[PDB]
Amino acid sequence: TPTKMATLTTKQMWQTIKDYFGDGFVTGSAPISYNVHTCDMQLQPDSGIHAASDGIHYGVQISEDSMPLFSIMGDTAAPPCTCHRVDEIVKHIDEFLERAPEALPDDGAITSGKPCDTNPDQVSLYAMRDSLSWWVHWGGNLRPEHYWKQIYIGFAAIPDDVQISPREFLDGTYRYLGHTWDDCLSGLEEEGVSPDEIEFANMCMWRQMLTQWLEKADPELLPLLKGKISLMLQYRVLTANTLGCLALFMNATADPKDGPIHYADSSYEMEIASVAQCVTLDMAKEAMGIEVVAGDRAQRKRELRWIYVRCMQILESQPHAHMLRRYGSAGLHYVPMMDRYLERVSGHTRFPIRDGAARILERFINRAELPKESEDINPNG
Amino acid sequence: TPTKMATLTTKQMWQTIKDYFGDGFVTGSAPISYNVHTCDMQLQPDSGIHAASDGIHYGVQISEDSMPLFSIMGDTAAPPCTCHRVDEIVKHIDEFLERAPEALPDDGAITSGKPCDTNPDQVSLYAMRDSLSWWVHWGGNLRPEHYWKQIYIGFAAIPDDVQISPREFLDGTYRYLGHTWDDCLSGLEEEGVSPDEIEFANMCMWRQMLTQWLEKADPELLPLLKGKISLMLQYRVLTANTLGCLALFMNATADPKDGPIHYADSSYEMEIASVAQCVTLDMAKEAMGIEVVAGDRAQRKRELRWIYVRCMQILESQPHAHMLRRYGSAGLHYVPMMDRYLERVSGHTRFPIRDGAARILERFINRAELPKESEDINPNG
Ligand SMILES: [Zn+2]
Ligand SMILES: [Zn+2]
Repeated sequence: TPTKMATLTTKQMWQTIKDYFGDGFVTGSAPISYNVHTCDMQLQPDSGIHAASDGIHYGVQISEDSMPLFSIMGDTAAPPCTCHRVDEIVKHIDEFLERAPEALPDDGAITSGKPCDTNPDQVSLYAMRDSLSWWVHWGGNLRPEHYWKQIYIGFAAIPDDVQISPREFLDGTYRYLGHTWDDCLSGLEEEGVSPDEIEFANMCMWRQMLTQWLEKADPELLPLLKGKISLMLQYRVLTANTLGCLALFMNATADPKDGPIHYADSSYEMEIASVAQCVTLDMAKEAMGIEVVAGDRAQRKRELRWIYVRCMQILESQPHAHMLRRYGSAGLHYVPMMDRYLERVSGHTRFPIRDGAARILERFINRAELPKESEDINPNG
Repeated sequence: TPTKMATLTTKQMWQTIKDYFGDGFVTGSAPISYNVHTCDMQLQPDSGIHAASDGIHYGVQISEDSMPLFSIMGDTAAPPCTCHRVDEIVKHIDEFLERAPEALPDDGAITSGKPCDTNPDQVSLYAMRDSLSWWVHWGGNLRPEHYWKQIYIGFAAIPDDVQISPREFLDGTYRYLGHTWDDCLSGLEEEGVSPDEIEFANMCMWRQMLTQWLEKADPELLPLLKGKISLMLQYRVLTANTLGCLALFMNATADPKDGPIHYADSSYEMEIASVAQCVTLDMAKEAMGIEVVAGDRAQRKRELRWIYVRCMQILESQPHAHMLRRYGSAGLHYVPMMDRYLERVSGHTRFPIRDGAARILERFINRAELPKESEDINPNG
């Protein structure tokens, strides 16, 4: 077989994830392909009678009717549905990709929103601090056999704080703390993640990189989504890649006796949990007081709480409630505790990485592949 | 049987809870009678292999070794043990009670620490807001069949914000939102709580009222406890009455098929969970930045985290992990969300009770038994 090495174009990448994910519940939605329709979720009254094994005992349980007790919360409202317009968004993106540039002017710029940041590897180190912090609040440990799943979280987090081109992400030009993306894929193989699970997580990452890049490369896209609230939420969940991170978290945390994690068999519960965590994050950040948001911000908040309570209740009865309830609601404890968000409250500064944290993070840095400008990161590690 | 109506003296109350609780793990400790020795707890390494039914999946899971990732957390340190001095504390209290006054000068004064508070029934209303807020974050609902268990939480919370004499608490002179203590006991009977469970919760409340009153009535007591850290913690857990509140929460939340909640059969897990919640509260309040604390506050914090992680790990394997893990760690999400603590951050003000919260709280007020000065509380309810 002749050795071909051409990096796919963004158009070909888009086509590839279209073919892999297929359509969601709307025809022509690929690759925006969720099967759960958030707008149709129903909330059932709680009878108060629960078995010890009931899923309500996992995660954080805050009933809808109790939310008025908390001033930072309140009442809920069903969101308007524009989800059936998804085919129009995909058609628009197909057209844009016929003449899209492979590079943007600000590629490589820091976008963390914290003026202290001047080195992109230092930003990656902070993102790695955050990635282990999320992993822990989801229920995970720091054992060495999950090293590369944690690196995956880092790759999922850094595109928000550093502008990365999908091409450079794919072809090894971009490195996260010295790691190429292929290093993560190869590492997941060394850890024993099945090839099918790796490729699902891989395609989710492709989709994240593409959708986040389109938001910056195509000036028509965000205006097109901003006015379609329910659709913007679908899109934001893809740019957050909570689904890909969840798949690998489940692989690390699931009962060994249980079979491998297949999205084909568990898409419903995984999608519900991925949406719940995104909504919880936005809930918690707003409540604490730290543009994609459109229209009346007060109404958008009532919609998030509507979605949150229904996502969480549905997760009560799902086969993996024992992981997905906590994944869905973890923002309620990780946002108040994590430096990432406390730094923003404190005038968007940077907390020092003390020696204990630095020693934890040291092994995640491939110092041999860093640029000379970054050889001195994590010095106390 | 001749009708006798004399209110017990504080000495007789003390004797009664001594006879009821008996000794803890130290001889002569009654009624400071915990059987678990916090100082002896051991932390086991996590193998990372867990069944779906493992208790680690309940509550919030933050491993000890991950805590350095969070600037507001850090490392841990084992506390020094003075628990075997408990007999000296009880002996001292026995002597003080031989000539103790039945009334203190500031009895009836507001002690909430929020200058806005001028009416003790309004303070009780705010405490009721908080009581339902704690109940919800523990996992409970607002269903009417748990009304009087929630009133119990209110009685457990108000002694911190209003100075109450044990005599007036007992004999019906003190009313919480128009409810006497006997009204709560009778209400718990109407709700179907077994007599033995009610009397356990009752004795826990007696013990809370006595121990909190002794701290103010006996100027020698706090100096005696302050220097015995591990003992002060035992005492503070009794003044918080997390054990009594837990017993009734479990009654409301437990599997119906399971038997009644008997402290005689479940004291170990209940004590561990009661300690964990108190330690979590203090952890979370300090981390957020809101005197019993003695010596080097930095060291005391390392001790709290030591106790927290060991309490939580032990709860993984207990029969009621499916309730007690969340009870133990709930402070990690209820402290950031509850008005009680947000008010203190905001210059110890009072957030308005909006119409939604007021409508929730209305049924907990017995307006027929309020003093005329308080007839206008919760007007929007
Ligand atoms: Zn919709
Ligand atoms: Zn001890």
